Amino acid sequence: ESNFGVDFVIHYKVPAAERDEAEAGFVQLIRALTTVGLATEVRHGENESLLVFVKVASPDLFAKQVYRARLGDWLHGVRVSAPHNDIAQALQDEPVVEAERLRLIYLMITKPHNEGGAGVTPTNAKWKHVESIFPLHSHSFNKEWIKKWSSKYTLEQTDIDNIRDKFGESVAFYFAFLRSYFRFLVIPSAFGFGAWLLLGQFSYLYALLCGLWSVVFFEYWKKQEVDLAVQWGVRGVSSIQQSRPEFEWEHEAEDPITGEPVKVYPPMKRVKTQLLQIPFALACVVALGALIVTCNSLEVFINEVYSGPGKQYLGFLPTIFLVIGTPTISGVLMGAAEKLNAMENYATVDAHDAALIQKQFVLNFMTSYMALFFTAFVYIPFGHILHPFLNFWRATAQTLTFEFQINPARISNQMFYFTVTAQIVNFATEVVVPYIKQQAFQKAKQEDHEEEAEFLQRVREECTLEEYDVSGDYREMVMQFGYVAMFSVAWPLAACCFLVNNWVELRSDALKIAISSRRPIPWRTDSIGPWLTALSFLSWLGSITSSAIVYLCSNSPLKAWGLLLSILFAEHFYLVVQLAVRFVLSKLDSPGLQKERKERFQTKKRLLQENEHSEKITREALEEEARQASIGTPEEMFWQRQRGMQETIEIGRRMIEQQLAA
Amino acid sequence: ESNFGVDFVIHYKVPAAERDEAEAGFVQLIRALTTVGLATEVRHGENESLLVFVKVASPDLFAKQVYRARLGDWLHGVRVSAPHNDIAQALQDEPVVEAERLRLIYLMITKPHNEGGAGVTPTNAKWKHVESIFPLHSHSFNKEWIKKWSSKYTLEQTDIDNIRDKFGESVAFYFAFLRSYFRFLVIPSAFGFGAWLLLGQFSYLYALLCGLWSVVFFEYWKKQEVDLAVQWGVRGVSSIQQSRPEFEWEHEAEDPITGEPVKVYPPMKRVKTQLLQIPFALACVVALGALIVTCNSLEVFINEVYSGPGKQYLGFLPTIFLVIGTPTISGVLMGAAEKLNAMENYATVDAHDAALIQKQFVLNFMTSYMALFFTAFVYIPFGHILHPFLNFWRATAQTLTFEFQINPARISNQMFYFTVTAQIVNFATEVVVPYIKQQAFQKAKQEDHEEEAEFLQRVREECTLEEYDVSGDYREMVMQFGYVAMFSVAWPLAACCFLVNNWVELRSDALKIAISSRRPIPWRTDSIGPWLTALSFLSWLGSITSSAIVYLCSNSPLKAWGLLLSILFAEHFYLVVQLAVRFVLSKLDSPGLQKERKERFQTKKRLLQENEHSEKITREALEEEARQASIGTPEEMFWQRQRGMQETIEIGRRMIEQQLAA
Ligand SMILES: [Ca+2]
Ligand SMILES: [Ca+2]
Ligand SMILES: [Ca+2]
Ligand SMILES: [Ca+2]
Repeated sequence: ESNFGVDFVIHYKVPAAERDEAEAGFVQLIRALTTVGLATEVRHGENESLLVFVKVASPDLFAKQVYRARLGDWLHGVRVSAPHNDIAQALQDEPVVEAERLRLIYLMITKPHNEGGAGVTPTNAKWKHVESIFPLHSHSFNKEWIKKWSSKYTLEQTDIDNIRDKFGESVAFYFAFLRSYFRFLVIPSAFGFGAWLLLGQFSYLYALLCGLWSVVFFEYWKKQEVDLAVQWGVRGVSSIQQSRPEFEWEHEAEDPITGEPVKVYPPMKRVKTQLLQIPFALACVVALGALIVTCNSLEVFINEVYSGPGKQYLGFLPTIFLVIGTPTISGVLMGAAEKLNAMENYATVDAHDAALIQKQFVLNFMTSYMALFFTAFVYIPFGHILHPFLNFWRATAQTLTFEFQINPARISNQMFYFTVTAQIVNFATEVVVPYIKQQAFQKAKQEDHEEEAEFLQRVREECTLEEYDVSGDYREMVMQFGYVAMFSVAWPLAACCFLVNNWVELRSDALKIAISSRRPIPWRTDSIGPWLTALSFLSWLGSITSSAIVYLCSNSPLKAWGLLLSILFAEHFYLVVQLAVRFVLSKLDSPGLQKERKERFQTKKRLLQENEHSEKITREALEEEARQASIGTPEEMFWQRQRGMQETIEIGRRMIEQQLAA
Repeated sequence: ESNFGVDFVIHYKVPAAERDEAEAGFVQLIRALTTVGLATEVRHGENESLLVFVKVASPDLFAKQVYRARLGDWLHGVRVSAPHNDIAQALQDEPVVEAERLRLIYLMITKPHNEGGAGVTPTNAKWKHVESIFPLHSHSFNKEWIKKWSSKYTLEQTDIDNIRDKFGESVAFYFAFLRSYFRFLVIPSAFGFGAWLLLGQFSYLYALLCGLWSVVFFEYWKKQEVDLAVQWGVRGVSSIQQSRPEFEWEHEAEDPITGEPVKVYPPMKRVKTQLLQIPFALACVVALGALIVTCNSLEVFINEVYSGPGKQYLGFLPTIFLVIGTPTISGVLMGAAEKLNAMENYATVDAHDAALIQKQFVLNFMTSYMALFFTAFVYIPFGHILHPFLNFWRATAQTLTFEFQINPARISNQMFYFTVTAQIVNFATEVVVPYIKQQAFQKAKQEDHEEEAEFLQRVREECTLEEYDVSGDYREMVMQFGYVAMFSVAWPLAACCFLVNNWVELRSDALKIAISSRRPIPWRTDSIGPWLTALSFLSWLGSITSSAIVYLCSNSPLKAWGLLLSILFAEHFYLVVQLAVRFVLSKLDSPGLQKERKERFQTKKRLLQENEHSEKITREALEEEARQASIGTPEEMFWQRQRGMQETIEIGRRMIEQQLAA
């Protein structure tokens, strides 16, 4: 239940074929790891692996790296005040949290020789036998965290701060976003329950309220996010960039900002592959569109038209079949997007991650909302263009076995099906399936001087677990917010159902980092990043889509000017409430920015405190008339008219007398 | 043609009734002015006035104030580097420009005793006899500037920098905005000429092009504006606030940011009068609306219907009468807005100016565009609601003297009339009328030891001139941009005509500061301020209004869905080109921000430069096992397994041998 002081573990898989080359790479690697000053020790692993364990040897060397990294943060404006010296007073002023500690150790093992560490990064360099580097878990803290999170009804800020301290700013920002999104989701849950009973099906007022809620949630999250970035000391990390190791470059250009000159990739090749990404997206659009029109037409055919052979559940099967088939096609599309993003060089890790989020968001947008879009904007207004598909299915079924009545309430059943079906299969695939797969591997598996067998056992089991990426849970929550933003007017209870899911999701991902995945390398982030852009786009499209859906599915016939007027009125109401909420949150005066600028002014004011009259006037005028006497003349005689101030007083008084006389 | 070294002039009008009280105020004032260290001298003026002239006595005291003010700028992040000391090396590094010199002198005469100067501000304090404080002109530089600006075809950057150096950042920002607006107005001038001959009347493509041009001009001006704010060293002055002297307060609260505590006004009274401002605006709306429907209905009646008694020019007179009557009603409305803004306390001068710009922009918006709005959106689509006004005018004219045929080409004549009529009456009222009024006063008017009569003559004539406010010329140019943004599709040549006007306006205001007004007190500004907000709002409304006008006045009948679709398509095209232009200007990498962050990093890197391995690992592990030997035990024995790195090397090699054997 306790680690042995291991800061980091390196796997170093050794293949049997490339044996002695891996031996040479291993000894060169451990020479690099003793060069950087980390105490290292080698242990056996499964499948010809040498799990090496690295910790800080000298706490003075570790505090030296701490001071250097804090200085590098302060040079780029991240830290408000400079660390003074390694007199141990720096650690006494601001203590090193475990997230910062493991981040600086990973920077010592990862950064190249110019920065101050060894480069062991496997993909670019000769260290191909290095499989992965990871920090261990603390099972006592893990059990205490999962018990305290399952016991609590809501989560305090100190739980998010503990998640920060032990897991990094990215995981902390995710759990803070989930907490704030749950506590803001409690509002349209209640109003959707109060608009499903009291108000009619497809109410306009719920659409306008959902637009208002989406705006105020997005802007309040942005304000809370910059407040948290002030509080954790991580504000401004988006400006400093981290170079990517997998970057390949042609030549090297001059230093733009700093002193050292950087490498460059000619961007025309990047624009070439970035225009290559577009036919892939169009092919995904037409493939998913053909699949969804095939499945939806077959579902409509066997449900409404073909009520002969085959029962009702035979009719209900293929849409459920599509929903279960959706993870695999989503997985191969995400793998294709990842390979295409790895195909293009991005010099910074931030631009690489942003392009990856953009591709994954486009793909998950299509595979999440294409069915509801083809239901709302195709099947309801003009389902006569899909009517020859019904004749095609009739003609195939007539040879196989030897009037449409389109209803506007099918979108409600489809939205309810997507909601409960997606959350059930998501909870199944998220936590249940990997846990029972780990139990199956434990049953499949069922020296070291008998002190560490229980420890090296859990280390070898932690080796096999995949690394936890927070982008997936961000993508799940952003897709859920898109559901609430643009399709909750179909099923007004769905937000309420999402509310319940969010509560267990706030524990479920808290379990998934706990026992189902290894500890992620703790990175620092300013914000959630591109998910702000995706969230704002989902809100803006949510207003238009909600009002277009409420007008069309409201249902002498539908007139075009009603649809256009409702869309324009909702979009302008969205812009108006956006300006109003931005104005109020501009006036609300969050405390962290205030305390930041106050402490900065106190620092510069300490630097400030680090740093008769008519006698002086008559003295400098005396030097002026002395310079006149040394040698133009009218201005000097003009200023020598009235040198003394009392002379000006009495001359002004007699001037007032002269103006009195005239 | 040369000043006598006078930094500033104070008028100090003395009324005959309040004589000795003004004498006591005068002597107390000159005691304050010799307390601050300024050499002062009193001269006669007209109408019982004592024009006092103040200059720097000690250049060391002046450089002391220079260093203190530069330090106060650097403490709030305005200056990138601190001024080191008054060793005269500060002036040798960065010289004091004349704008900064006169600004610091005006701060010495204006700021209260806590700041470091005397308070002589007339409105709040007992210094009611003080009329106005102003700096003098330099007639040689003024003549050289007006000759070089009339001779040039375009203006270089160095002319704007000379205007900066001698006149302050506000006047510099205005002339830079006018230059950039002229050089961007040359584009839709040419495209409007090429859309008036080639394309038809009311073309859609010109409306979309005008929207695109308005977006790219606004965003390019914002980028050029932050570049100029970097270059002049005035970036960030919008953050530091200047307290208003006319502020009246109830009590004093704590310090939010700084060390010294500030005074406060209870904001509920401010919200009370800010809700009072709204019935005034509604009354202005209904008054201007009744006036414009009366004038427009009478014009339509005497032109189209009443073609009997009275000629055609009798018919054309009342619209011209309204255009000439528009300055007086605009003047009384601006005076009412100024009195209402003076009624409300604003603690900072910036918030006071912003509220004043907001009120003046609303009023000038109504009195500028109400006629064109009632032409486009009332007279064209349904002019039958104004048809009983025609019967009312017929019934009055039938008793006075003892079928409508609405044409869509009246808006073109009205736009041409507004363009050429407004620019002609604007050039008349701007430069011609005050110059001939000054000539009339010179003919009406037609001691000091006969050295300064020509100088004190020009000083007494400069006393009578009104102070130059840049808000008026900002308002004129923003109204012109609004004309181009939302009504240029009516008359596509108008932008071209505006282009010609802008050229002479770039000299005309350059004459108006020259001979028709006194020198303004040089203030520093970060940006043009609220005119950015008014400009962006005018652009956004310009897209909608241009497309609605092109659809309605295009002209079986007008269908509502066509109007709504055209409005929605143009507004979405506006948002799309807004995102695209913001993306390109985010990628364009302006040089000034780069050089700023580079020089800041070089400063902090100079502060940075102000500030074996396995032996250390084995030494700290030796201390660790010594701490073990002094006295838990499994981790210590684990790390004492393989202390030496070469031991780990050979143990790893035999581990590879063991994995080879199994
Ligand atoms: Ca789940
Ligand atoms: Ca998740
Ligand atoms: Ca003019
Ligand atoms: Ca002007």
